[PDB]
Amino acid sequence: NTRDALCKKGDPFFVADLGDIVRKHETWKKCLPRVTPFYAVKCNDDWRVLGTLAALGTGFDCASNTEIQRVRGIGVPPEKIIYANPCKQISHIRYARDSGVDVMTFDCVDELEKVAKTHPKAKMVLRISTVKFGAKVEDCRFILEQAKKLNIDVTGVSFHVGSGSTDASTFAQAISDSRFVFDMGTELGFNMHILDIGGGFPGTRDAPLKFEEIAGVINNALEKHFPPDLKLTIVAEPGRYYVASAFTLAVNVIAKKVTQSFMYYVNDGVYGSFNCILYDHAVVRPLPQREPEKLYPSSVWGPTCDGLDQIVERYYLPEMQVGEWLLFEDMGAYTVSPTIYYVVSGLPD
Amino acid sequence: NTRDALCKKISGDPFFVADLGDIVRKHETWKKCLPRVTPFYAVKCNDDWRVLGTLAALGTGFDCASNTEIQRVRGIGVPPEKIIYANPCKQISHIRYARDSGVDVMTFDCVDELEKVAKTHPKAKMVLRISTVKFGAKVEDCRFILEQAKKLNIDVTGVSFHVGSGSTDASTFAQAISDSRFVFDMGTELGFNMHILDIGGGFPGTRDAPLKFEEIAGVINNALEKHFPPDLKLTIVAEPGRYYVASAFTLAVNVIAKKVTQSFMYYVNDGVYGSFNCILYDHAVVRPLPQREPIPNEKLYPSSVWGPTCDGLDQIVERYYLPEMQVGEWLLFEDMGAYTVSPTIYYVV
Ligand SMILES: CN[C@@H]1[C@@H](O)[C@@H](O[C@@H]2[C@@H](O)[C@H](O[C@H]3O[C@H]([C@H](C)O)[C@@H](O)[C@H](O)[C@H]3N)[C@@H](N)C[C@H]2N)OC[C@]1(C)O
Ligand SMILES: CN[C@@H]1[C@@H](O)[C@@H](O[C@@H]2[C@@H](O)[C@H](O[C@H]3O[C@H]([C@H](C)O)[C@@H](O)[C@H](O)[C@H]3N)[C@@H](N)C[C@H]2N)OC[C@]1(C)O
Ligand SMILES: Cc1ncc(COP(=O)(O)O)c(CN[C@H](CCCN)C(=O)O)c1O
Ligand SMILES: Cc1ncc(COP(=O)(O)O)c(CN[C@H](CCCN)C(=O)O)c1O
Repeated sequence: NTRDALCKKGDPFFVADLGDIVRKHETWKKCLPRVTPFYAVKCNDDWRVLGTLAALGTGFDCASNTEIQRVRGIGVPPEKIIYANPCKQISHIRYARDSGVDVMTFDCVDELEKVAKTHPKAKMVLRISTVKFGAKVEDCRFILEQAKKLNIDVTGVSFHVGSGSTDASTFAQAISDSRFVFDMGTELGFNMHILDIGGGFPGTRDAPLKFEEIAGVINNALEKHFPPDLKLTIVAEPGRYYVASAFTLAVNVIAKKVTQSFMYYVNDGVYGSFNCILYDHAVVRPLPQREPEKLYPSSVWGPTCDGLDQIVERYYLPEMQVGEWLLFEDMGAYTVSPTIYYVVSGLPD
Repeated sequence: NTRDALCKKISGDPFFVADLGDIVRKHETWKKCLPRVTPFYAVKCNDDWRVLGTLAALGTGFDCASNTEIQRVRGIGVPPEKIIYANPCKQISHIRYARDSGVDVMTFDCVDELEKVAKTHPKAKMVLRISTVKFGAKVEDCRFILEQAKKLNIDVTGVSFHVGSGSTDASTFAQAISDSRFVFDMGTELGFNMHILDIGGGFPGTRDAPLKFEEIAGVINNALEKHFPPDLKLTIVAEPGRYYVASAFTLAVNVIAKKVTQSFMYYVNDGVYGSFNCILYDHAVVRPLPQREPIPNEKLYPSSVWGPTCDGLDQIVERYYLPEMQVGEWLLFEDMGAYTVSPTIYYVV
């Protein structure tokens, strides 16, 4: 259990439950049997996390030359990597080539020009819109034609809705659109056999739109537009789905201020594990490592002199005391400063 | 010259060109506009080695806010006396490190901190920081705080405050200083040896600031005369951060990808998850600057710059008129030395 790694043992530290990942996978292979997962390394590049996912037979979605170097470092073969970054730096595209990574994405003619000059025989996937990335459908015909003139081996379509979804229809529409563009590619003599549904899948039960109400809507549309076919290969770039809940952060209360409301200061914040409050819209919940009081409105703060380095605003907590620990669960996604300790629960040695 | 030694090694990873001389000039201007105030450089702003060494040689003091910043400053030969542990709420093991390093001046703004101090660093010269939400004791609670410090046998040596850089009006400095006199007297009244006044930081580092440094030094010197007339027993200091380094750093990024629509979008190999974290953390508004001097009646078009990351939030510029650029061409960003720093850094002196 995690619930007692921590309870077994003042710098902040991470407790990572690898077993929670293995469970996330099983649930994936179940709710989306047709979709092969390519883990968005950017979400959490922890070594054990990558190795664990590797062993589970997963693929990796690298978006930079370093992520590729990292994945290739743990023995993962090039074939299992997708350089899913649309606009890539030439020296990088060059690194991918030299590393055996032949699948990359793109969303504009320009990228194709760079590819033609640097990685000609690269299997290219056309990412479509669902602001910064994704070619509009209307411009796809023109793009493909140009890829034709550039002798680019276009092997599929991809998209990404993101995690800010309230409604799963977005997945249905993006997939319908993918068929449309898929046909054009096939129409222009392009060998279209890959469908990338991206990421944005809930890593917690915390969020209203369940993973499973999503897999459902996806499988439906995936049946109405991409019926089974041995030539076809469907993948996704899940990031937070696999690691959000696997990480639990333990911070130590370093200073207090009373006034009846409290103000606690912990040794980690926005300039660290909590950069996710500013970068990823994260809303966290402080959780005492103490057994359950009169509760009072509180606020937690990072150890930094920056008045913006605030972790919690107004959360009811029991009166805490300097030196006592505070926990934050669901801190594995876009958070990794805290050493990392792993735990493998409910699993057959 | 920068404007040209950049226009030397561009003979495509991003790099910093730091003009140390711009720092030496910043100092002279300080010793001139604020002769009575000794500067303690807020290391947090930019901890570059040459920057610290340069400031050291210029006979400046250092405002460290953590155990590492102290270790760093102590590392370049700077003596403990020239350091002020200006972080109000400090982690005990840290307070312990300061002690062991000879750093005896620290700040505080609540009784609590005093308790920690009494148990860990008794003979520490403590500076009470006042309000100008996260830091700064209100004046109304200062009497009570001092009394408690008395009961704790704390050697309270002064007052401090911080208005920050979000100032439109310098009066704030005048009021904070008036308030500092008031609390200064109480300390003296309770038998406390009050002989230090810390005016904090928040002084312009760029010539783009509405509020001039010099209209500020003026208002400060005025109030400093009406409340803290010269006195050999008195010592006045400040914690300037951005003033000394903002304009000394010039960032060079390489355009790695492009897209058209008449408007343009550019992708560079650095952004919010790096040197540009200042757009999210420090309210920075940057200006892209071609490294290809201009030509004529050039046609300029609305553009946008973007970080190399898959994050749609990794946007550097929104809508800025620039000439049509081309992948492989450089883009410059000036005034990027404050709260921005591994793009390799290059130094011009
Ligand atoms: C909506 N957020 C959910 C929520 O259901 C949450 O449950 C926590 C639960 O974990 C806490 O219980 C905690 O107790 C101990 C800790 C040392 O005190 C640990 O074992 C562990 O953190 C947890 N079991 C409980 N005290 C409050 C609920 N909100 O569990 C995780 C979550 C998915 O983020
Ligand atoms: C917006 N920053 C202001 C600004 O006045 C700036 O001067 C720039 C000047 O640096 C630029 O001129 C630039 O010229 C070349 C580049 C090839 O064009 C660069 O190599 C060089 O660093 C720079 N001097 C000029 N194009 C506009 C002015 N506003 O100087 C710094 C500053 C005062 O903070
Ligand atoms: C090509 C691509 N593939 C997978 C994922 C993974 O998303 P998720 O982890 O939700 O499944 C992302 C998410 N990148 C940032 C995330 C913002 C981070 N601060 C976003 O703005 O969605 C992406 O751009
Ligand atoms: C006690 C203390 N003394 C000096 C400085 C230096 O400020 P400046 O460099 O402007 O002079 C700081 C910087 N704190 C954040 C900075 C926010 C960083 N994004 C702020 O709100 O200005 C501080 O907390």
